[PDB]
Amino acid sequence: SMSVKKPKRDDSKDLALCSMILTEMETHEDAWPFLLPVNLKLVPGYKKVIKKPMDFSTIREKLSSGQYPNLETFALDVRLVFDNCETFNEDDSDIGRAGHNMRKYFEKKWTDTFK
Amino acid sequence: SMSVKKPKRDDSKDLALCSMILTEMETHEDAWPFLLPVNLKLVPGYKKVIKKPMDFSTIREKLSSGQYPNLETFALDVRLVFDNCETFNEDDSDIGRAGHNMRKYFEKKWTDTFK
Ligand SMILES: N/C(=N/O)c1ccc(F)cc1
Ligand SMILES: N/C(=N/O)c1ccc(F)cc1
Repeated sequence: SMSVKKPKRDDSKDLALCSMILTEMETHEDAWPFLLPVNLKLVPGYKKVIKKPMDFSTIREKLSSGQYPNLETFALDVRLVFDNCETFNEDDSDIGRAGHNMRKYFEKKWTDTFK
Repeated sequence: SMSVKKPKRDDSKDLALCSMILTEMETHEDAWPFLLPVNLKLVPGYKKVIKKPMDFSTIREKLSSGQYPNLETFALDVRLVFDNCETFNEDDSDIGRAGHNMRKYFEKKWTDTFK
């Protein structure tokens, strides 16, 4: 609270580390469903169903332009990518499996980097 | 944003300084309408009209128990006291004038202490 602070965590490397993790996500062989935004004019249902579209290239543009105020908000967008994927894809499909794989991939990198 | 911070303002004295200012408010001769919470069972209209009652003793209890996370939230409660006063009192009344006087009194102390 006021004048009562926890010891300051050094966050000076967070931006670089998030960029690193995002690069690993981007280069994963199962990243292809998530690299670019879904074309809302070509994919039936997506615009009405998915209230907050997100993809790696958008995350990258936000990261590169200071639109994440902290670690937590970066992770939220990354997880949003896979939450959307689950909403729109059967688990038993190529894209469904990709999402599950990439989520697991992210969460371990996330833990190994900060936890 | 992430890994981009303004120079750290030293906030270690804010709690003591807010307490000091609150003490000056409390001891002002026109503090009497604001020292204690309005009795909602004895004052017609107040409970239905004033959605967020606030008074100095409540501010003091919050301050003393770490319920203000920062300067801004302390000032918000103080100003709420006088906003409520304006809502429920004619400017041309003793309590109305008290509120205006105490608000001016606060805002100068506030500026002189932090600005
Ligand atoms: N099930 C799909 N197969 O291509 C699919 C196509 C486009 C999408 F945006 C999501 C899923
Ligand atoms: N006008 C008033 N006179 O006592 C007044 C009384 C009680 C209040 F809570 C506010 C105002």
